[PDB]
Amino acid sequence: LSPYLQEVAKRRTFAIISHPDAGKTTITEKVLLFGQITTSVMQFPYHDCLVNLLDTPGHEDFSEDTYRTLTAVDCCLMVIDAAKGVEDRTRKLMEVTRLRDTPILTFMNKLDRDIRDPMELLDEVENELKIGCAPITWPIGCGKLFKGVYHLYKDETYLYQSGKGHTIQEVRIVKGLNNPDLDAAVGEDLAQQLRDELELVKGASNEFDKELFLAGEITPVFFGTALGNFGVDHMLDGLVEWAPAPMPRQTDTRTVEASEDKFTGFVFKIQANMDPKHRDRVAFMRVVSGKYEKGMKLRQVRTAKDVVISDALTFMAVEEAYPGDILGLHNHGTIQIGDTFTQGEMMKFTGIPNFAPELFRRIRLKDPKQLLKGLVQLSEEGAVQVFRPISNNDLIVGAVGVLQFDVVVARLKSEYNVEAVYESVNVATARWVECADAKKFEEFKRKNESQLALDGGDNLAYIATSMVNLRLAQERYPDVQFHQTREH
Ligand SMILES: Nc1nc2c(ncn2[C@@H]2O[C@H](COP(=O)(O)OP(=O)(O)O)[C@@H](O)[C@H]2O)c(=O)[nH]1
Repeated sequence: LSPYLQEVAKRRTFAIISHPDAGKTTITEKVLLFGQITTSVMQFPYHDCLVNLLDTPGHEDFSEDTYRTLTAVDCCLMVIDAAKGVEDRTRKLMEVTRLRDTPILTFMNKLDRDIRDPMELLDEVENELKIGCAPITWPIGCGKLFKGVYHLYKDETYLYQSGKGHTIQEVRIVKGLNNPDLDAAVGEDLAQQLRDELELVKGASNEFDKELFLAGEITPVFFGTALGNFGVDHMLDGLVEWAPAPMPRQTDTRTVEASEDKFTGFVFKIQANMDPKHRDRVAFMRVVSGKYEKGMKLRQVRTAKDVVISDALTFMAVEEAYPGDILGLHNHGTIQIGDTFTQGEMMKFTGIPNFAPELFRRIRLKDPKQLLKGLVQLSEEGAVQVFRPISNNDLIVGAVGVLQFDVVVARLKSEYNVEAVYESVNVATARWVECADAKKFEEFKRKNESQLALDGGDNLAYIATSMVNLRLAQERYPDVQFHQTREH
């Protein structure tokens, strides 16, 4: 209990992972009224804690930076549409999460409307996402018949009042599971069905365990409706109680704890499109340790220069930050994704990655050609990834979300003189390739040369025609490693 450590102990940093249309926007909004650009990251008080919520843009905004945002959090909330179950992007974002086995909290949403069998929703999570479920609450009816939820550990029933949503409902609680007031509130039909279903839950599901939760191996499961603002506070109570305070982060040199003074942090995201009053392209940095104050002098390790940061975007609940918080650095071409910042100590954080792009095309000028110089530089920042096959001169751009393609053409025109045009190519993914046996490694290069390419950072990567072709290369050259991810 020493003022600075007090501020570290009470912070909780998380982001939502969800499929588009599942309810991130609705539940984020409701989360904020329980706490009483800025949308990027929002800090609010809840109970005795200070909670940092990072946006994970999933619509037209979707990009590789959405994935990288998850590297900068210590906890995620998986929001599932309880009518649709586990969807594609749900699976993709959990995938990203397994890089650090980040703890997950689950919120089954849209209980206003009819849903899939809740026991099946649990099943779906376990068999598809490889994580145990632990129901904390359990729904009592659904649709027009949604009456509320039951807490398995507090032995009580929260009662749902329809048509609230834009306020915080009155909390109404019946205490016994076997209290006849539960039957009077909900009907004996749904009260008996609760009791029978809890029996199946005990027989086929898992008790909550804080240890496994922190190891990324179970998740508490909450049921509610974000539109009607019910059960969101139930999930925030788990968040506060169970999610970690600012966790450590690994470096090339050592493990950095948040309990250290000395400011320390890394950049995980750079805003696409420069608007504000200039080209700020705000670089978002996660504070790993120490306190940022306004006039402070930091070390940009990449360039080995001292930078005074007088203006720094802050997302308060004035102009300070503690570990767990996010900072927006003003950037005019000097910051890059993965840039570490300290107060002199020269080391590099080692979590911030480059994911296998999910979308590809060939870039090309309608002539002639410093287009290469421009893609390599955009690649050094966050903008995109480029691939230069060994056997030819083509340039292949690799994005995660379509938006990135448009951004490259614009920035190529403005910051470099080039006018660039896209062309379809046959590429389904890439994998960075690696082999400690020089003899087997060169035999692999020789026999697969037509599918091999170089990064904008000179890392060798197999460019796969289809996933079937990737599985073939993998199984025929088992001594070679195919990585879906690499350090940026
Ligand atoms: N009935 C019902 N509809 C919801 C609920 N939450 C969100 N919606 C609706 O589902 C749609 C998607 O919501 P949205 O928050 O934009 O999902 P997002 O894409 O993850 O941000 C919208 O038309 C919402 O009105 C829910 O609690 N119950």
